[PDB]
Amino acid sequence: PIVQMVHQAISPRTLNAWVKVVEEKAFSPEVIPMFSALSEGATPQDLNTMLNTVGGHQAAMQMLKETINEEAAEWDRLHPVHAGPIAPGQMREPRGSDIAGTTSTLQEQIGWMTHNPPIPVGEIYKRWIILGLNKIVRMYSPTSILDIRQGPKEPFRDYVDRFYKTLRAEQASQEVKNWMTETLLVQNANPDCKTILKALGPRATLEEMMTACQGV
Amino acid sequence: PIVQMVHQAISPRTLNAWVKVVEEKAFSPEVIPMFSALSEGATPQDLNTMLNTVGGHQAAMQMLKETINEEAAEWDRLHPVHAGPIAPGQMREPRGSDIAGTTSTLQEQIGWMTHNPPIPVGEIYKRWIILGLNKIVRMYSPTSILDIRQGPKEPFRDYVDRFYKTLRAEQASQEVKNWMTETLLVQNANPDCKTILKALGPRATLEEMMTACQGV
Amino acid sequence: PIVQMVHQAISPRTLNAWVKVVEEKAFSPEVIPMFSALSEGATPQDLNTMLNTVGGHQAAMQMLKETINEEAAEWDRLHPVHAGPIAPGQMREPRGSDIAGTTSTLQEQIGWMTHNPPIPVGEIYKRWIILGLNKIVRMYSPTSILDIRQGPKEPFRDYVDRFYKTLRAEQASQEVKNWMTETLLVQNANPDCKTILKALGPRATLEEMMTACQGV
Amino acid sequence: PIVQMVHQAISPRTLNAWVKVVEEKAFSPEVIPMFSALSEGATPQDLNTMLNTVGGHQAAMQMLKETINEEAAEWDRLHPVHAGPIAPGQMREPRGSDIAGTTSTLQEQIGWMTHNPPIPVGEIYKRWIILGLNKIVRMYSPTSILDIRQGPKEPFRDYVDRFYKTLRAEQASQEVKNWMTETLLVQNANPDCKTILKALGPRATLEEMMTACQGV
Amino acid sequence: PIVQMVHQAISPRTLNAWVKVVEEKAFSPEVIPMFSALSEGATPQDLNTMLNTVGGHQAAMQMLKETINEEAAEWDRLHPVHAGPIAPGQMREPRGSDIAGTTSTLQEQIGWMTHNPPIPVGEIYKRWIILGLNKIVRMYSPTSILDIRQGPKEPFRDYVDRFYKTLRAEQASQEVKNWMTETLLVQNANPDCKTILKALGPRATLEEMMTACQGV
Amino acid sequence: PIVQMVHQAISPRTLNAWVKVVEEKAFSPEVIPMFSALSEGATPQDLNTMLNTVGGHQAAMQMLKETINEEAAEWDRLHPVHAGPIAPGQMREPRGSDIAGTTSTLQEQIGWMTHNPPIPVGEIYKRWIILGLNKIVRMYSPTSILDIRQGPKEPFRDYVDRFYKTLRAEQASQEVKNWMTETLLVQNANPDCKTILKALGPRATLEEMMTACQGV
Repeated sequence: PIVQMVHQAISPRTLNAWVKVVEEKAFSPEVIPMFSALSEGATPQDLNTMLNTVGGHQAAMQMLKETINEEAAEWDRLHPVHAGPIAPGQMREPRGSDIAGTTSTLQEQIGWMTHNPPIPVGEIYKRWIILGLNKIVRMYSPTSILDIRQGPKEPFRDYVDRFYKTLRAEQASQEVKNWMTETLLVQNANPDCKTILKALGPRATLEEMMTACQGV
Repeated sequence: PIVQMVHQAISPRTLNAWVKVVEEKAFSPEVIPMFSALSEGATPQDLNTMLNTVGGHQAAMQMLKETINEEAAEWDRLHPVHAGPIAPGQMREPRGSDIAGTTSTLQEQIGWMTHNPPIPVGEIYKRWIILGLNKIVRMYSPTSILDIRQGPKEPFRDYVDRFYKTLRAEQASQEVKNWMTETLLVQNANPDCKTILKALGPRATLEEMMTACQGV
Repeated sequence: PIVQMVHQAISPRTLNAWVKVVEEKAFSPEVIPMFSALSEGATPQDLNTMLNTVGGHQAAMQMLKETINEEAAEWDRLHPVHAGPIAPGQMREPRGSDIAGTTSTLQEQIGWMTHNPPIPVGEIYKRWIILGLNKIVRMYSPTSILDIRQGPKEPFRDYVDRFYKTLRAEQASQEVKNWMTETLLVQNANPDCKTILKALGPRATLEEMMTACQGV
Repeated sequence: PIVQMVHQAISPRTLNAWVKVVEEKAFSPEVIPMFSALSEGATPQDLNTMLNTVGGHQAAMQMLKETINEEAAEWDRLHPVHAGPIAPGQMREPRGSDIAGTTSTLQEQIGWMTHNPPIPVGEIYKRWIILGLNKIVRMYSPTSILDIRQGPKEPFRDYVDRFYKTLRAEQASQEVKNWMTETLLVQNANPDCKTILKALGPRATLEEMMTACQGV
Repeated sequence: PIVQMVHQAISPRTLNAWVKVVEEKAFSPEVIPMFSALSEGATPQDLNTMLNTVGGHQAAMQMLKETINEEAAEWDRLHPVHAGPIAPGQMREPRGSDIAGTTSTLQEQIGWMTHNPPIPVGEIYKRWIILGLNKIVRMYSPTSILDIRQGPKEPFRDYVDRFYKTLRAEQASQEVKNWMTETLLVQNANPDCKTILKALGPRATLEEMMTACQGV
Repeated sequence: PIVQMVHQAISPRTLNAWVKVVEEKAFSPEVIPMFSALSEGATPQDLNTMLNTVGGHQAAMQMLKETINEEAAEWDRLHPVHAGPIAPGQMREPRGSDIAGTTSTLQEQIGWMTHNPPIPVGEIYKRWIILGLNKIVRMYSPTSILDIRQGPKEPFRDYVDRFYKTLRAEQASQEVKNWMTETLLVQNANPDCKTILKALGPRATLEEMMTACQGV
């Protein structure tokens, strides 16, 4: 990785942490913030190490590769590399494959990340990887938020847990997700608790809603 | 985080510690001092990492988000950002969303935390998060301090353990909590030990009270 | 903590070590030297973190708080804070609550600990905490040193183990404890071994005593 | 290893990580990216330590030695060492055996890796080792990609997992591997899902293919 | 401890290592080299921490205290402290109790250990502690080297293992121990192997002796 | 140890690693490369710590001591220490016992290892120790390479694993070992696979041999 800026190899306990999360949690939504945290300051080499050390889930990993390739192609379309001898004082322009670590060396990565102004190829590539992981997570979610409905004897807290767990894995903007919160959560509550929530009125907070249906 | 002041990514063993505490203890009161200790010097990015890596308890986590949003809105009301080009020597004013790490970069956070005088957005955001966790803890407590009563054969030490465990999760100021100590603890003691505590008089220390009812 | 002098957050493995000791050993006497070792160089914030992260034993923890409050009050009586504007070059006088970390910031603590001459508020507060833990340990000891008597078939080494274990938890000065060693250990030995120890004479070392009763 | 450039002995937790991976996973394909990650910045001494600390799999390890010897011989053929006294300011040319760490000292390795321009003998040797590990991995794979066929009731995601797992261990260029993807994956799908994939057309992405056969 | 020379608190994993060794191995001879290794560079405070964190074995620990007190008294007899005001540039002379960490501060220890020429109170105290541990080890050994005799069907390697294990815990100089090796090992061998060892002659090495009795 | 060159105590996790390897693997051949890796940069004190912390295998450990003593004696014969006052600017010549850490201090070791030109007593002593461990390993091997013969139904890969495992523990030069490879491996193969290997011809690589007998 790179520490604040000096270069350092990815740590054995970072590597083990990532392998373990994937083995135990598959692509549960919290896997993505864990990936991002484990890869703070990471070069594209480090990111590839993390992705390559995953054993199994090879369908997912190959979908990830496809997403990265799509983003790399769009990068090249927006940022064409010009043919010409690079002058002594300078470094070259990164291609999609350079951002993904496939056609760049560590030194070239290091060069872009530390050169002023910074070309932050690790952060750009991590974005692409996260875009791919989001697709995988939505793939691994069996359920739609529209199907999260409160059970007849289900405590409201348990329903809310299921609701927001599902909502986390939905492909939707924050605007769409806000609409799902403000719409579906109350609509799909069970008859007894729903009646109580309506009497609170339409601008009550989640704390107040959860406390309201605690007795029932 | 930031070490005393140089920037450092949140550690794999810090991240694992937090995930584990939440899995094993849910929102027992001691979870909050653990959160605070694990997040010493933390940037808002680090704090969000910690909150985002929690799997399950999604009702709680969404209540936390609501509390943060309320505090962010109050920040903006008190501290309005002015429209204008930021001069070269300066950095901009943080909004609520900048404190919460949602609209700021690590570099902007770092800039505020290290610039003189310091704008300590990590410490401000940690406060908001703790305010949210307090609500969650009180939610997760099933019991009121008013219902902690000594059992007929319960050793006094066991009663005191239950009393202060419950008291820790109460929403009350230190003044209200002092009143609960000075009032309820003796009043809700069992008949035999209560008689003994009254004969000690009204300004005896907890050590003396606990020793007094050791034989009984 | 503070390393020799640069400031550093309390470590995840220090925090975990303390939590684990308390869970597994309660307030066995060796818990106190472990606390002291884990808190080397600690600021009052670090000490409070350690105390606050203990789950359960809330009667003990509240007794600890009482002892700290007593020591804080005595500090204020001996060292009154004077009302007045602190000049630019200086820092203010710590109150009892500043030593306990309740009314001070980390920076103020850091200021006192590093300023020349040093006001070592971490070491002062750790003393108060240890005074409180001693009371707890004596509370958790069921037994008095006067009741440690050698069994009819108990190997002398086993008796000596029980004797010094109990003696460790006694509230007594070193003079009182010396008297208990020189008096009770031989007096409460079993008839056969006691006869043998008297024939050694009255100034023989523990090694010699233990070897003398090895055959018997 | 070497940290960015200061020399450091290979760490106990790096060493243990490597031993453990090999014990648990044998030569599953992900073992190679793990080896590469654990050996970032490694000198030939470190690489030999890692290879020598593997217990069992001695047939594999001896095949690895053969591959290294072949690459060393080709190095010497391309880069002949010249007989002559090395002048004071300079260091000597590495032979195949110097790259493999067998006839060089740590200081000589260090000298080549840090001297300007760098002779990166650790990176060159790691390449040779990886070439050997690839042969071992292909040896340990029982199956050919041509024999990965979807079962009559096998969910498509499970078939894709088996397909890319097998493909990872194949000796084939990226061009050959692309042909296997674009050819075999669809051809060896089961009758029901194959019909559905053809109706998508011939330039649909893996995400779309996997979603298409989710119901079936 | 002190690192080469900057001061550092004793580490949580050092502390845990020591506690664990004692719990699991009691005072097996290898406990002493482990103690010495864990305490490299240790101040008397660190050494006391290690000794104080041992739970149980209180008879042993009290014998250790007696040995330390004896060595402290002999120190004072050889090195009397002179009464007088210590001049500004200087530090004072350590007493026995200062070496044992009982009447000195960390700063005083640090002062002696780092001042030129060094007064190495940590190394001196560690010696005294090891002297005490040796007595404990010999106490915990049930057996004398004179009673280690080869069994009728015991492989010679097993006899030699028992012999040197016992010999390690003996109180004897290297001269006495050499005599026990050169004398007892062959004399206490079983009839068949003893005959074979005599035919080797009297200056054969242990390797040769052990190989000689491998078939028998 | 010594880090590249600053002195550092041997780490708790290094110490634990060594103890564990010996407990679990005894003197399997891979124990020696592990010892060497764990002792990178080690002073003779560190090496002795490692050897002394081994519990059990005391016959082996005493054989190790004999080998070290033999090498020390040969050192003294080749390098006689001269009697005379060492001048201020200089340090003295190491004896055999100084290399083994028995008659030298850490400072003297440090002095030799860091003085220019370096007298690398840690590396010299580690050599002697490895010579001793080799003897132990050959002692612990029950089997001769001449007795490794392929079973009638044993897969060739399993035979090759046994062959090279045994070969690793043989006392033989690389020339003798090459002869054993080129001679015994094919000669001791089972009738069916042997016939197939001869038809490959006499200069085929191990990969090709192992693949040839995969079907059979």
